[PDB]
Amino acid sequence: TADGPYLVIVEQPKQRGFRFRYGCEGPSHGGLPGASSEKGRKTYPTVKICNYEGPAKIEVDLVTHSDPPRAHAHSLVGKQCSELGICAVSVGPKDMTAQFNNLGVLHVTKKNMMGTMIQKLQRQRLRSRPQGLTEAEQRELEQEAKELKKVMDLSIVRLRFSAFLRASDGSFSLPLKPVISQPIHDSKSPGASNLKISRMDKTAGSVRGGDEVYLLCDKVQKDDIEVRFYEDDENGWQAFGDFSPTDVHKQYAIVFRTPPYHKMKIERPVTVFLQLKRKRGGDVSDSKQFTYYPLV
Amino acid sequence: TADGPYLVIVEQPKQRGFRFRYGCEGPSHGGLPGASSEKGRKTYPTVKICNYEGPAKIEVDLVTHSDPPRAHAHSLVGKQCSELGICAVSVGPKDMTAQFNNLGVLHVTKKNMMGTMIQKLQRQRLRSRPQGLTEAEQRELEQEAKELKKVMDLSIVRLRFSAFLRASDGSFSLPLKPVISQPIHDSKSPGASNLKISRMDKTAGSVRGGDEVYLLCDKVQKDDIEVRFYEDDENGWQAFGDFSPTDVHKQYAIVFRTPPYHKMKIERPVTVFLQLKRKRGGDVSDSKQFTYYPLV
DNA sequence: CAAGGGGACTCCCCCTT
DNA sequence: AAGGGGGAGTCCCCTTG
Repeated sequence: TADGPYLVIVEQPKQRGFRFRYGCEGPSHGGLPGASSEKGRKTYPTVKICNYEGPAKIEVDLVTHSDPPRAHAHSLVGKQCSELGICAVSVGPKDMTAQFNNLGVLHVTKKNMMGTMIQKLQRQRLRSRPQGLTEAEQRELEQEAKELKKVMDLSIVRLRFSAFLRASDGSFSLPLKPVISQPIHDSKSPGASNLKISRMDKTAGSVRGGDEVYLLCDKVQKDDIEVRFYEDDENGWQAFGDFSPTDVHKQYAIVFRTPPYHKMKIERPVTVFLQLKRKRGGDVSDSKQFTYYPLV
Repeated sequence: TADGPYLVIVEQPKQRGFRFRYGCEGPSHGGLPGASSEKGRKTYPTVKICNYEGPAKIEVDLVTHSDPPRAHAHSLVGKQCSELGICAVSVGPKDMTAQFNNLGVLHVTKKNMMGTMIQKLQRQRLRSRPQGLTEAEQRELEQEAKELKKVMDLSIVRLRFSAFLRASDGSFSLPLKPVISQPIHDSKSPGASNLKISRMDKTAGSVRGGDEVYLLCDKVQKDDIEVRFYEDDENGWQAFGDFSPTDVHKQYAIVFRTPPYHKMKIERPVTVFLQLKRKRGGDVSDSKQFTYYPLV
């Protein structure tokens, strides 16, 4: 069961909106916010130790998106942080919640990746033999690095919180179970981010369809994009906008013809939803309302 | 025109649509077309020697956009061309026209600009002293390069045709006047492309204006773009679209409200033009028609 | 391949406060 | 400067023939 002391993520990071920064760009470009942040009501990743009150140390580090949680080529930078990418905070005996309001992600160069990665692999399995390392092991350490650089997603990271309860000594030597956050996408990384409908020229139509709408959106590859018109309650009607890739303008607009509603001769207007859908994927835009009107 | 023999550009290069290629990208990415090219009917830069029939040699090279024509950091690459960027063709005594259907522009790196530059300058003022060069002159040769690299536009080039009449010897040793073409813009270079109206949602209105139009365009700068609605008669009637920069969507759409026509209570619809205008500049889109209708 | 095109990786900036 | 953002280089790739 839960019974023993455990860490819990009180407020997860934003899965979508964060830009990873390269070494060149700067260290002061803004902190990884919470999933609940708004331009004014800002929130930061928070975690809490439950089933214990007292002095404690929580540390965060970047791990892979892969279930087997291996350390990431990327490093966390900030006021609280080590050079190895490890951020450490102290919870007072009163307040067992730790906020991380200044977390940045240093984006490793593909020319950098292996050296930066063996450095980490060293630091990590050098306490396993603290005097030195064998060439045999250093050959095989480079072997992990290589096989990891071939599969490693540099667009997606996960925060890993490792909580440590300070003992009687003064030593923060007791471990808790490590808690991994949900994935974090690089917003300035290849597409597949948050589909957005900025505005559309019409929000209404006849039940017949064929009415041409100009839809302004965030970047949508002609390849992977549709215009899904659906009702959710009513056993899920679904139909699509009538557009050729030529009709998707510089990946920021769609000129499409509305589809007909499933049931003609409706006595009165029927409100439906439309949304962007990646057919290749399954992601969706924030859906807007559309009204279908009756005939003559 | 000069009585003596002279070159004339029969068909100029396309001022607008050509991409300059970097060394990495490839050598086979398409030839600099004529100002008259279409996707069916393709045309290439052509020049002719007039006021002479016989064997002759025409060579093309890239010169600065600056009126005093200096050799450009960029080089011409192709089937006909030298490593120094100089393309050479031979006109037989019958046909005194030279077509250049395979001209590419190698785009120099900013890290390689000075070296590539001193190389064409050595080549150029090494025939002025063909045994060697003085360090003093090589100090001052580097001085030309430096002062040129400060002011050189790497987005704009001009073709320079140098025609040479073969003499009795067999030597193509007689010069004609060199003819410089109109400027050639890098299409994949910063801003300053052709304002284009892709499509608009409405082409019509009431004389009253205030009708909202969604216009899809090529990239425009939010601050320094406008929507000029004008009548061709030098009466000048001109007015503008109504929109905030917020209304210019990801620089590829404009949502604006039509202006009122100058003269209300017309009894017949009046056709006007609208166009994009850079107010900062004076560059215009290809203008589309708009119809103003009467009231109630 | 030729003849086009489009879209990442690293970096370099600018507006706002 | 802290806390956002878009732009620009050079490159590394895709359409159709």
